[PDB]
Amino acid sequence: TWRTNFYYNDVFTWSVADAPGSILYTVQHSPQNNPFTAVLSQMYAGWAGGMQFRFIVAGSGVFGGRLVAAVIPPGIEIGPGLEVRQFPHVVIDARSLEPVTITMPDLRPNMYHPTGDPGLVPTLVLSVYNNLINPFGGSTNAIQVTVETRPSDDFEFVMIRAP
Amino acid sequence: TWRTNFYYNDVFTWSVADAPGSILYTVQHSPQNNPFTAVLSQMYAGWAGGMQFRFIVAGSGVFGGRLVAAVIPPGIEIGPGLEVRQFPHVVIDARSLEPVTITMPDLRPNMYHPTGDPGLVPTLVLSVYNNLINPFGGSTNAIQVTVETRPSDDFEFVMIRAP
Repeated sequence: TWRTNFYYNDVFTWSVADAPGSILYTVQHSPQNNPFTAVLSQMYAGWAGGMQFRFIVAGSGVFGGRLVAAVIPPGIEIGPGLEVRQFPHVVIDARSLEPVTITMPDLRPNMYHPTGDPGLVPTLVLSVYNNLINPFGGSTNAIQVTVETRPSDDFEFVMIRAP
Repeated sequence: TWRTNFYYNDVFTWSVADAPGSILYTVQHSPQNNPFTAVLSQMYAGWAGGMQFRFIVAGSGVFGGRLVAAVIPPGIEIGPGLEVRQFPHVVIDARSLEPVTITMPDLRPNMYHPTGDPGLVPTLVLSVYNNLINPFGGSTNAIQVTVETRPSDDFEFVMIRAP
């Protein structure tokens, strides 16, 4: 189905100008981060469970540099000097050919979350850990990173919404 | 589920001024006529099957008059002198206490219909057959008719839509 495949959600740019600690991508955990859960969330009041995010770095396994994708607990705001490796995180190397996937989990497995006004949910943040390096000639000094998502196996919608 | 219950879709007015042959309500057969199929139709390319429409006339079983609800084949346009009883139809009496339900069926059970640009689909039309009569004093000369829908048992969505 749609819930077993990853689907394109977004894209962001990573350039040699983005210094360590810069945040290049951020998103609150929500059904709006997948195009199918975004549709279905309009007919349910509640949801629960994780969402997987898969990043493909278009650096032809050649560029140097690294991002850290980290899951930030609710009501912690993240700055640019902010350490994130204390949070559940995965490292994304510019030279990797393969996709790197991170699970944004449900941090409150105790209570269904609203599909409406979200309350207190985790945030996914992607920050520069090592500077992007274009070895040798540019003039390509920026690359793109695609973001695709799929609901985790524990993702669910509940409570039909009164229309 | 949502597909077993009728849900409010719309409302229309019937007044003593509406003469026989007036059209008081009309709608193309479509998933947009139920609030749940309207949501789900955004993630599918195709659909098929019938939709039930239930009308409750708010005439306290007292007003005189009748409407005919008729299903009009595609590409027949209906005027106000237009006979409809040759089409599948049900009669709605102003004096009825109970709801009156009509099935708008899939007239092309041979081919899934698009949820997008609809092509050629039947139309539900409600026309005055006998004038609404307020016996005795008004000053209520108009009543409302609520419209509720539910997918028929053969209703289906197919072909996940490329987002």
